[PDB]
Amino acid sequence: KEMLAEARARLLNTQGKKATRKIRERMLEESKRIAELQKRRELKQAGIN
RNA sequence: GUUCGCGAAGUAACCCUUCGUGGACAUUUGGUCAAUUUGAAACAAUACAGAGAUGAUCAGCAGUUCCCCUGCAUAAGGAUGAACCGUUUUACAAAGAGAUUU
Ligand SMILES: [K+]
Ligand SMILES: [K+]
Ligand SMILES: [K+]
Repeated sequence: KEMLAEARARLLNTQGKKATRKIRERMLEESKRIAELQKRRELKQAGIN
């Protein structure tokens, strides 16, 4: 059963380290983007452009 | 300033001496640039993380780029120097059938 689980995991992978890091980096860049807009919106609502 | 010529004063008169006066000689430097904050050097420092093809550890050599750095360099080195990894819709037609409408 563990052999099958490990086989399914290794059979799934298709991208190397650089592409995988680019995926996580794009997700982090998006979360940073939304945090930036949240702070900017709070400031704007307070009349601070 | 010098020198050539002329007026004059001084001297008995020259030499010489002074005041005046004409000519000759010599003739336009330098800045793309002002002297600390506001016309632009960078490293470093603090933190986190710890290198592609892999199950794992790695040698690499390239290509593309409106990224270059070190080097005298057309050599070599810089993680295979780095970035590369995402997003993807129409030259759109033909034949036929069963339902919709006057
Ligand atoms: K490492
Ligand atoms: K390598
Ligand atoms: K190399």
